Amino acid sequence: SHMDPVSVWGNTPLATVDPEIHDLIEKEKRRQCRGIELIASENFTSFAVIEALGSALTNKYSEGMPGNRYYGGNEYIDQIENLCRSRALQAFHLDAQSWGVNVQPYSGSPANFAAYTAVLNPHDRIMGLDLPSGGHLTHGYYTSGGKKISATSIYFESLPYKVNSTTGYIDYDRLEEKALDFRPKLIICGGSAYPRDWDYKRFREVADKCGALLLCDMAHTSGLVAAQEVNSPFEYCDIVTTTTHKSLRGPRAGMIFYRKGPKPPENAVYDFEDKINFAVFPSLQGGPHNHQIGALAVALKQAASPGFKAYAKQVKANAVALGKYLMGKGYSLVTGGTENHLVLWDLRPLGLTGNKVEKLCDLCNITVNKNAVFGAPGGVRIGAPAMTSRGLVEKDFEQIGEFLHRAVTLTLEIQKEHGKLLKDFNKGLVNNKAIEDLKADVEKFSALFDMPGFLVSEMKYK
Amino acid sequence: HMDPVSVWGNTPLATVDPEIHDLIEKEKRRQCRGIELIASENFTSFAVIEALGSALTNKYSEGMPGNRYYGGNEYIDQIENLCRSRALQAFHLDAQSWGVNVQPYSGSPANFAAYTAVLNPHDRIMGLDLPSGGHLTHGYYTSGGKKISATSIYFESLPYKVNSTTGYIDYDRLEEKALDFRPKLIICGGSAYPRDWDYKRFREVADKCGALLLCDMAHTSGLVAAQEVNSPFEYCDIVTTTTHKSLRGPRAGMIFYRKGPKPPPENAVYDFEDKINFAVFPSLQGGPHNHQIGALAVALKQAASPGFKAYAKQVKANAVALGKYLMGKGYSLVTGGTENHLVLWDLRPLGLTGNKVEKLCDLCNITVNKNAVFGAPGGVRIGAPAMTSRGLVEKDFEQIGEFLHRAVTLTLEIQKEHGKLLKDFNKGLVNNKAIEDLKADVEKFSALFDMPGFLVSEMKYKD
Amino acid sequence: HMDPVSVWGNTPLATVDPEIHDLIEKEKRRQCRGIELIASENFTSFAVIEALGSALTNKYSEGMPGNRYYGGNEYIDQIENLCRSRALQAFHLDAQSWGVNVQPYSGSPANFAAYTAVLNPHDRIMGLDLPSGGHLTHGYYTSGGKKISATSIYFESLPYKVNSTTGYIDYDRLEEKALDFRPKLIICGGSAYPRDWDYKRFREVADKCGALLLCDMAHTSGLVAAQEVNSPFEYCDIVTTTTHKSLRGPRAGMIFYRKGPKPPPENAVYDFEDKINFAVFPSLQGGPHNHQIGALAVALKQAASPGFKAYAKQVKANAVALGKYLMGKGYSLVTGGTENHLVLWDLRPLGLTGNKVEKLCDLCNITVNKNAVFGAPGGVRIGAPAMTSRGLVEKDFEQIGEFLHRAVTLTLEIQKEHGKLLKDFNKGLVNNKAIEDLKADVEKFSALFDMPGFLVSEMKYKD
Amino acid sequence: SHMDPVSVWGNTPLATVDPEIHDLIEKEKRRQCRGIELIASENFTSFAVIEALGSALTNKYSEGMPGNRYYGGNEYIDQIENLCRSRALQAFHLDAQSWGVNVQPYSGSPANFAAYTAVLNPHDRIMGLDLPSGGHLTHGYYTSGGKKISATSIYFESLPYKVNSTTGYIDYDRLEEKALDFRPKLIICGGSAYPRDWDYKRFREVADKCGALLLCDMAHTSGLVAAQEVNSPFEYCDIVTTTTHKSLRGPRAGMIFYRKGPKPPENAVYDFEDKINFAVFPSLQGGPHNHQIGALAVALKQAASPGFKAYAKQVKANAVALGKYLMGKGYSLVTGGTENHLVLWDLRPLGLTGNKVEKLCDLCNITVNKNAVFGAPGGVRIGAPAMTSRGLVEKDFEQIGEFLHRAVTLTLEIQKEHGKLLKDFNKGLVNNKAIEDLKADVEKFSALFDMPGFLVSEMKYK
Ligand SMILES: Cc1ncc(COP(=O)(O)O)c(CNCC(=O)O)c1O
Ligand SMILES: Cc1ncc(COP(=O)(O)O)c(CNCC(=O)O)c1O
Ligand SMILES: Cc1ncc(COP(=O)(O)O)c(CNCC(=O)O)c1O
Ligand SMILES: Cc1ncc(COP(=O)(O)O)c(CNCC(=O)O)c1O
Repeated sequence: SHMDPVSVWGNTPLATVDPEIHDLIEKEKRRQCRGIELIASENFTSFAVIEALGSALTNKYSEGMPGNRYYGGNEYIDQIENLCRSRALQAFHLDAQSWGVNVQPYSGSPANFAAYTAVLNPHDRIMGLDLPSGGHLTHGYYTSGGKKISATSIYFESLPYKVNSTTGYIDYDRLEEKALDFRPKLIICGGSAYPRDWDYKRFREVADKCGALLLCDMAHTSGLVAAQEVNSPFEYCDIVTTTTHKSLRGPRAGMIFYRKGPKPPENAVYDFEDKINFAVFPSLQGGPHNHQIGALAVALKQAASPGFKAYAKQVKANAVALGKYLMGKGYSLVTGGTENHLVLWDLRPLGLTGNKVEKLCDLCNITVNKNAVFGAPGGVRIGAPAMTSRGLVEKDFEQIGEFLHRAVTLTLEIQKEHGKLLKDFNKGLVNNKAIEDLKADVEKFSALFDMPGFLVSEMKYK
Repeated sequence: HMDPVSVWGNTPLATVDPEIHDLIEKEKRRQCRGIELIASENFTSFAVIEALGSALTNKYSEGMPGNRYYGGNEYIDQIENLCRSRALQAFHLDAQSWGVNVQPYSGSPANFAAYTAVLNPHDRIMGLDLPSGGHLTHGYYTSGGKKISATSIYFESLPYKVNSTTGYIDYDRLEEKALDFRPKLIICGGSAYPRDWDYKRFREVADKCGALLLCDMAHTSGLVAAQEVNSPFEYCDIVTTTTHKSLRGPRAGMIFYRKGPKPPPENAVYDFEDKINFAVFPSLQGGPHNHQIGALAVALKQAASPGFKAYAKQVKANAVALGKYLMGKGYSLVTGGTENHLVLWDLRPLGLTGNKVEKLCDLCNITVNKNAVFGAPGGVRIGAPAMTSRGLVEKDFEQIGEFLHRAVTLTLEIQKEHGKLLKDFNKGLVNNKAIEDLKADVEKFSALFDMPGFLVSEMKYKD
Repeated sequence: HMDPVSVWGNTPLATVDPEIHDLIEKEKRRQCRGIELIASENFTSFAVIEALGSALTNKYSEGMPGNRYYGGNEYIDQIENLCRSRALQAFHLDAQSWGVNVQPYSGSPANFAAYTAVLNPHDRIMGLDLPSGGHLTHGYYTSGGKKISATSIYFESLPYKVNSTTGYIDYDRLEEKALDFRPKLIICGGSAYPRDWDYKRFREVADKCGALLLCDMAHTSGLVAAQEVNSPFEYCDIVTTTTHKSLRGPRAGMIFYRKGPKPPPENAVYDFEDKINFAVFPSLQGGPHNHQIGALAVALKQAASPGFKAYAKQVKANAVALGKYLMGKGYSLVTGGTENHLVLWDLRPLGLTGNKVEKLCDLCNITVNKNAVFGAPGGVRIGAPAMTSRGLVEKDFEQIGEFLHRAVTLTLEIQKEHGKLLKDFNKGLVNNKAIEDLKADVEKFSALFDMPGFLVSEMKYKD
Repeated sequence: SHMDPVSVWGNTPLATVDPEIHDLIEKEKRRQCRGIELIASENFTSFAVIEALGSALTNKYSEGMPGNRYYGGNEYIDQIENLCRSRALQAFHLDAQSWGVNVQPYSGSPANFAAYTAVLNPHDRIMGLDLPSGGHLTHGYYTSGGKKISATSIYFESLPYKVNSTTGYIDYDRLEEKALDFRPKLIICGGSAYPRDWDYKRFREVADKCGALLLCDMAHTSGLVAAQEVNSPFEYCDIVTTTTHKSLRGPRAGMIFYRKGPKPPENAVYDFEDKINFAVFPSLQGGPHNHQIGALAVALKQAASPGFKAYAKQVKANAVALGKYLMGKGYSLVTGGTENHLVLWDLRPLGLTGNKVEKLCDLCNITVNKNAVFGAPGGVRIGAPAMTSRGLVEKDFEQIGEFLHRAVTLTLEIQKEHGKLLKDFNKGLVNNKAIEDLKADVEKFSALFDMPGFLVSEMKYK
């Protein structure tokens, strides 16, 4: 036989090497810019971030840390990771004498589990926001039947705290009481579907009374934190973890911030740095994904610009404006508003489940996600970061609410005519002219705005 | 006021971030103007890189194709389904007997997800000892008892070793340890083992002691796909792998698992699929990195080509030719040869440590890595995949051996002139004309070959 | 030369070891010349003591009757079989529905053996909080998170509490915690709880959350045998107990477990017997203490007599009469009374701590113990079994309350005169004529009654 | 109704209160003095020990330690426990500045598990002598199938070391190699059926090379240790646990010895005392069994007498003399002799199992126990302490060997005539005149010697 020439296999563009995958990426590109993307955890990152993500940085193995690698060839990888770490501190206004950061986690879930491994022993106790109350899997999750779902609940001992059953706010009194009975070694704040800000000072007061470490998972609001538009968890938390692909508008990666230097009121100093770095490598991960680190460095510089602070301001205002429109139609929002990037829409007063609204919205190129509410999820979660990154403002998000209003009206019209069971409901989705009209208006409205990451003019499917 | 989308979102990297753009360009030159001999490294294709840097990074798709948590996944599902079916085809697996999860972020997440699926916390694991060629994720604790690897933190690990004299895996001591220790899981595969694995013997040991058998084929997965080494799928219950080494894809992981009827209690069937998929999500990971999955799908298509089988053949032949050249100069290789992509070079007969040779080689743009040998590591590990991907053949790898020979000769001259201690050795690296002469010859030799992934002609830093 | 058997082996203790003989004689006088109010203490019979000190201590008999590891157990087997059948008869249990293991060395080994039988390491357990009246073996960790009890070291425990105002068990907060925490095992029973237990409600909570239900009836086992309190066998899967408290036997433990068909998946039967017996031996214990088993068999026969049911009735009536007397003086009892063998005396309304009252009472040969109350413990626990075994009735226990009243009065006089701090309090104990006067009145009152276990007439230290 | 008077229920002798149990104790008393007791773990303790064991000390609750109890009334209990501890140190020639002891363990298995809990965390690694090689359950045991039997193997991670497959001695080279692969936190020496002395110095050399603590379980030879007739484990071990009812000839209890004071070649001191005491109480046990502690104090004083050192010398000589007689008949002993209180008799060369010899011996009032040998146990374990306590010397133990020789001859005669299967073998035990003749000669021989603990003249069944 004969080996392929480098020019054939190694330099030929994707559109020629693999038409199938190229065609599917092009279809996904159109889907992203011809619908309304309301997944609260999604964003549209920049072309610059994407160019660093798709680069020769993927070829380099660089196990270890800058200045203490396991092998050579890391002269420029070290500068990239050092730039990424220093830019990570600048984006969140942290002094390098009081804070450090590890930028090697592959994603948010590796970042959280590495933080747990660093400061906790197996079976140590952890408290996190309950999933039906707005928490995340990695904060601990086991079912009513006792089945341990999350790895946090498998390798550690978790116990959730809940929001108030009626107001929807975090019950800080019941949080403190459970923390005193349970005595966790680590308390986690932050969540995935909580529509209000966090009282980190009260969390610090509870952690000090029970003797726990305080960690904040700011994955969802990290972009708002960098722009100083929400409460800063660094004022009170020992460790802060985050994703970088949500409101921060970067690549899919994770970071772990940790305190260093003198402790607040012997002459004790913090002992997190070595534990956190060792937990990431050599304990849990292998070689870093340097293409993610380089792309993250780009995203962190953009997050420090004045234009980004205006983006975070706009995300909050769009979420509020959208929430005001929905409540003006009589709809119920958890806590009756929002202070961040998302709204949590209670659908139980309409006799609807999140599944039905999400399915019909998806048929209209409106991507939301069903989400549990306090108490077959009875709500949908709606986020503003992604569509705001396309340039939408308050008036545009009121139009989104109008589309959502039309979609729920069609959901109720279908349910009233065919039935409450899924098999009955599905009958109304086949050959529905009103759905096809709603999708047409979404598509035309979505095409009105720009799209970052790629050029619509160069798209395959226009 | 918000920035216009065209300004922040569509502007090329070279304008948005000159600092990072310049550093990527410098790393591009380093990759194509030196000799890359890290056995775990490769140079992937531009096609893989174009899929890696694409709008697929924007999509959240928690769950599995056909079983997602939310919508918008019409095209993501087809990409992951294509990736899974191409993974089975690339390794010649029947879909009724094998399944695969392609969501692991990397190789270490892939191994820990497999452990979580089939093991309870503190269950016992046996893996190849690190000084014998093993990997961290197979278990590692220090002399003091400090648990380094997460495998040794959340599970109970015990290593097995190569034969103290031959350097081959001691299958007799493996079986003896397996019966004393009674592991629930035995791991085969390694990072610096220069021979093939007897998976049939591992199955005999696993059946005698009652353990599951997992193979971590990360390093030789490309050779396995091309059927140039023994296939672990013939005997192992689970096969994990990276996709960025000899497979020449993006940085990702996969978990292969058996399906269907068991081989001779009743008509029992395998029970791995649901446990493995659940362990990846929702247990350990969050949303998959769909840009990795799409790039992996491209890599798996390329791995099924006739050109890739010829590449795997060439990697093996280059490793032999390099090893044959080194032994002709009197140097010592562990097991006295190789049957895969790498050679393990024993430096103790020369009175050298792996640290010194690696440091001087790096000053000449020759990237190797110090590596423990059976027993301050006394060896260096050298791999053929990366330079073979640039088009080098046997004669070119014999010149690489000449460069290595020159480097070790300079290392001994420094040690004889300044001393055996590292601080003494460093004195010989300051303003060394012979090192700078070797660096110049490496650069000129490296510039002779093509480079996948990007165009050398469009590089920022020329010559 | 070896000593003759008659010299070392047959000589009485009074000659072999005068030092220890003298100390036992002094302890004999202390036991019958003071007021013993430790709720967990009793005075067992001479018959029990004769079996306890017998040649049964010489026999090794690892295993179970009819399933031993070696021979010579013809008579040991009959003794253990008698002990087991008498254990079921004493608590009115059908042998087809209940079994019992009588080999635990004490109560704490009995509880930990039950945990080992039905739980895996780190499984979750709920037990009565120590400040609410619980016991160490039900789980205990400090404010700092330090795991004190072995139950909290090898398992994951979480306490439930009494109502903050009434002092009764908060069954609503119990169920709420059981659903959040999801324990595999819920423990009922306690050491200082002055009311009866609603085992039916515990069964409803255990069934709703999916837990096993165990009762530790150590303190009230004598009252249970005489059917003077609620029976935990009606609702619990497992019942553990000591045998030296209200049961008035030797220091040993037992584990009762359900057998036979389950109450309404299929025709399921209980699976406790083999797990519990295996947990005791060979898992946790070695050879049983057959002298304890023989003495226990004697105690269980005595516990089945009509005289024992009258003793249990009297213990309850004495506790009420003592508590009624204390409340007539204005003192505060937790839950304002009792339904069992003890009273829990709240001293915080008097501005006193349990430590001070216990110290002054001990100087007067009145043995109580400081005990936490809901919330430097602010209470003392007082029990009726021991003094009731000496023949005291209600009028005699009202005199005991008068002694306690005098003791607390002296405690307050010292605190008012010297101070609230412990170092201040100690100043009032030096050469206190009122304390010495109270001690004299306790001695004269204590000498009025008989004493089981030994003959007061043959004591070494008379008067 | 009416309560029983104290004189009736509380002062009446056992023979009247419970004739059934009294009759069974009397039958057990005769069985003990009219047969040959060769269970290596059994002894006959003194009447003085028994009088302290059966005393009013059983009525006292005394949770805690002397000088730091939880409640009052402990003036005399404290003196008894303090006497017991100081006598424990004297019996083993320990300086109180270098060694402490806790005398509260209920038995040997509680003593070992309390020591493990004190110095180890759950799932820490332990190495102990394999059961087929002469080890004990509490040192760790899991089956070939992987079933975890011992609580040591359930709550900790155990791995056994073995004797040499041919010589029967401990393989110290393979011990060191396994310790270096496995890296235990605790190494246990001592065993239940090992017929030779221990090289504690080599055990210390292995423990120091791998970084482990060294514990000796001297339960079986504790009497020989007190009399300084075998190697002392205190010279090299960090912790020493023991029972008190075997060769020490005391009550059924346990003790934990631990090092204190300056360490051997900073100015570090030992940290065992607080950990060991806390593990016993409040961690694992409740109130001490003060009747056991008082009886133990008596036994420890007797163990310090010159008569006891002569007893330990005689136990060793009786075991050797018995072993010499058996080997003179062609029988096989593990390691071909003994250096302590027992012999391990290999029955496989005779085509016999331990079950058959033990069953036939038991029918002749000869109590041995089947015991695994290196490799359906193929051996029997025979001990000298109990019969030596009755005054038997070398000539008497050669008569025991003659009885054992006759018993095995009858076992082979039965097996040759009826078969190797248990059902075949049992046929030869029914109405066997030779067995009844052997039992008659054992009974007459056993009646020739005295019996401690009780007066044969006062027995019920003579
Ligand atoms: C055999 C093996 N398995 C798993 C991994 C982990 O892969 P990730 O870095 O993607 O987590 C490695 C990395 N081996 C790196 C080397 O030999 O240089 C490996 O060699
Ligand atoms: C608060 C939080 N933390 C961690 C993660 C995990 O991130 P990765 O998927 O990169 O592992 C998520 C994902 N949240 C997904 C969602 O809300 O839709 C999250 O919401
Ligand atoms: C060495 C050793 N250690 C501890 C124990 C346990 O002692 P207790 O039974 O008191 O728990 C034994 C019992 N050995 C019993 C035998 O060899 O027959 C033992 O032999
Ligand atoms: C309810 C309960 N359970 C178990 C135990 C332990 O029993 P042992 O001491 O035999 O291990 C106790 C001791 N309670 C002691 C007291 O209340 O004073 C107890 O009160």
